[PDB]
Amino acid sequence: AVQAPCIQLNDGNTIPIVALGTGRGTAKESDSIDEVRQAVYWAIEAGYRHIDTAAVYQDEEQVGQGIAEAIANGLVTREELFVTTKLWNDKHARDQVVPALQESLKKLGLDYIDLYLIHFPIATKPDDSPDNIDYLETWQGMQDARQLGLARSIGVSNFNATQITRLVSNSYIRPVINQIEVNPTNTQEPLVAHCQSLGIAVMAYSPFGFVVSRGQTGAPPPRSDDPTLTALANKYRKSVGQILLRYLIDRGLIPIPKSTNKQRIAQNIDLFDFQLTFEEVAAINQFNKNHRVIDISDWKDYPNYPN
Ligand SMILES: NC(=O)c1ccc[n+]([C@@H]2O[C@H](COP(=O)([O-])OP(=O)(O)OC[C@H]3O[C@@H](n4cnc5c(N)ncnc54)[C@H](OP(=O)(O)O)[C@@H]3O)[C@@H](O)[C@H]2O)c1
Repeated sequence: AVQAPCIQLNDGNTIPIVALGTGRGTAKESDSIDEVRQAVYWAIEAGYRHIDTAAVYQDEEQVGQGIAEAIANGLVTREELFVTTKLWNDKHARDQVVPALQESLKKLGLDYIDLYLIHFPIATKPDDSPDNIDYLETWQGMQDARQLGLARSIGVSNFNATQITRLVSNSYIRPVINQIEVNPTNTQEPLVAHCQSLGIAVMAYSPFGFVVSRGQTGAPPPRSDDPTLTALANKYRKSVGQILLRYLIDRGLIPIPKSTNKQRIAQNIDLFDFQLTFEEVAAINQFNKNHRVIDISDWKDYPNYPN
């Protein structure tokens, strides 16, 4: 239906600039994990060519099922898809990185991943107890996975500006991407600017912020009926969700909208027949509260906590 354009990464690889999210943080009680397989299929059918997943989501198998069905039914070939997955926090020793990737690949039914990310800069033991492995060591394992051909590109997630600078100064290849939370109430303007200045593209997770339900009360504005958002939706004949995603696109970001609904999946990639003005982007930036949807504060005292 709609194929998203690409950003060309610092290693030459091209990445589609909308990714389907497959994290399960928003999944309701009535939502079984097979809906991820169906969502992946529907997304590809609707023109998506980029899927974001992670070992820790425990749904790589479903993602792989959806990919396999899309390929078998002739929607796409493997080389037309861009699959992103992530190394979990208990696999940070250098020698664990390649085997962890091979495990992800087996679950996904793939021979290579397009993008492998360090999920967080924190290292833990398998029981979530803190460890102190330097993410520079983990990055050497990432460099190895790339040299072996198992990952076409390598990047990071949840790295702050100091960590990005240290990683860049102390490695031979810098990340292609930093995947971080970006939405109207957590706009991360300085970190985005820092990454972009270094040629590191940004993937924006939890792109809908608190405009969608997070199973909490006391969420910060804007609501879905916020007058600024609904005026924008009306102006461009788009939904509020599309406005929120286009905002991220106009900041040069790769949003990762999660949906398991056929219609919303299709809406969430239909972002390329309009654009926001600089004043509109500035207005949305004014909602910033540095209030994260993804709260990892139980890890605040861990080595390399990024927030
Ligand atoms: N540490 C990390 O690197 C990290 C952290 C968080 C997330 N992520 C990634 O980023 C993805 C997105 O973040 P997220 O899972 O927090 O969710 P999100 O994409 O911010 O929000 C998803 C929610 O919005 C709803 N929705 C989707 N499209 C909509 C639309 N057009 N209009 C109204 N509602 C809409 C969804 O419902 P329906 O499903 O019913 O449509 C769901 O409840 C994750 O799935 C994951 O891939 C990565």
